[PDB]
Amino acid sequence: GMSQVQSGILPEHCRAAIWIEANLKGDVNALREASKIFVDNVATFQAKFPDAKLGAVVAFGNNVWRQLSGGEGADELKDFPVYGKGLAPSTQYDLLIHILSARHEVNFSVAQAALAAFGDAIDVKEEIHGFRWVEERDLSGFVDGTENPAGEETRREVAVIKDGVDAGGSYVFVQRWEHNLKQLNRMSVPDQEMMIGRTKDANEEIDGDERPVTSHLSRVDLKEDGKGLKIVRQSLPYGTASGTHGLYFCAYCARLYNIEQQLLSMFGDTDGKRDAMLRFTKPVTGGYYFAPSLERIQALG
Ligand code: HEM
Ligand SMILES: [Mg+2]
Repeated sequence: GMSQVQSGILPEHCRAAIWIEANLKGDVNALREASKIFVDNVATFQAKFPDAKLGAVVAFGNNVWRQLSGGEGADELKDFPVYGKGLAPSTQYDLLIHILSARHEVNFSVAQAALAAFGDAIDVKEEIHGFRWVEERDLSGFVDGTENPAGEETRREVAVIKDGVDAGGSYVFVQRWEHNLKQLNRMSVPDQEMMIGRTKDANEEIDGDERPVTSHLSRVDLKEDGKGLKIVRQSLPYGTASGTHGLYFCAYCARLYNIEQQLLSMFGDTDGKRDAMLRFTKPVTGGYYFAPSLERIQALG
């Protein structure tokens, strides 16, 4: 009589992922059997490819989750709002599928399985292939992940709802960024470091009172009476060298509150200042989703 977390929230250092964002085209009922088929497929792929260390998550937007849940629980869930009066655009969809593992080829098979399960019930809006880059750096050349919650125990504490109807579930935030690396390369390395809040090559934290309040770390390293507002990030670089490229931002949290506070901070709603990264990169999508526990995906019918 307990709850199991979906397999894709907690894994650390996976080298590849696929994110599919889609709208519900018909009766929301179609999502019931599809979701059950999908998590069964994941179990099948985990059995066939034990060395892939595969995990996946199926999550739902506010409108369809209120229908599937009958309005019970997920009290913080809402459509992703526009932040900074539009600085952060809003592209709220109905369904999010997140696949991650040590093997892109296995991820690809799982994505095909997801598409076959949901079939013509969904309208795919975005499919992004994330890849870990050299030294786990973002395409900007700064290491991404250093202060991310480490270890299953702490990641569970931060990402997984502990009790009540939603025990084992999590809130998910996805936001695709498009980097302008030409604009970045116009900046001196010291200017870039003051924009992030860490040194570039050695990845050393710059002290809070040495770095601008607009620095990324100053915007998102938030505390409430000394307790950090932590989140579990699963973000990865994506794109082509000659085309669109950037960071696919993805975070999980037991409370949507921690994510929203960081967004209000970055986009100027809190103190009128905004994240210095907007000098070379911008968000073009945005959505909030609820990732139920595995057994509730099994109580979908
Ligand atoms: C272009 C988009 C982004 C880039 C390139 C980026 C990059 C980075 C880098 C380089 C770090 C420092 C190393 C680390 O501790 O991980 C960092 C930290 C962090 N980022 Fe971001 N980030 C982006 C967007 C976001 C967004 C949208 C959020 C939250 C809403 C976020 C939340 C955080 C948090 C919580 C940390 C850890 C801060 C700390 O406690 O030290 N980031 N990011
Ligand atoms: Mg800190």
